[PDB]
Amino acid sequence: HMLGVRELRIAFREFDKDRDGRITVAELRQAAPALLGEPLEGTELDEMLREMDLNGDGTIDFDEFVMMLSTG
Ligand SMILES: [Ca+2]
Ligand SMILES: [Ca+2]
Repeated sequence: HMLGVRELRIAFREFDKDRDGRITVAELRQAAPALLGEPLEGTELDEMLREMDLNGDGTIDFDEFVMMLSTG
C-alpha cells in the first residue's frame, strides 16, 4: 500500500498545474496564496524556496520536495 508518499504527492501535485514534476516559484505562488487566501510575501517566497532546494536551482522536484518533507 502507500508507505507515506501519499501526502508528499498531494502537496507536490497540488501546487503543480502540469503534473510535469516541477513547482517553480511560479507554481508555488499560484498555490501558496490559496493557503491563506492571500500571498504572504515576495521575499518570503524566494526565501523559503532557497530553503526547499537541495541544489539551489530555483525549482522543486519530488526528489527535492520529498527529501525535505520526508524528514522536515
Ligand atoms: Ca509545473
Ligand atoms: Ca531545485
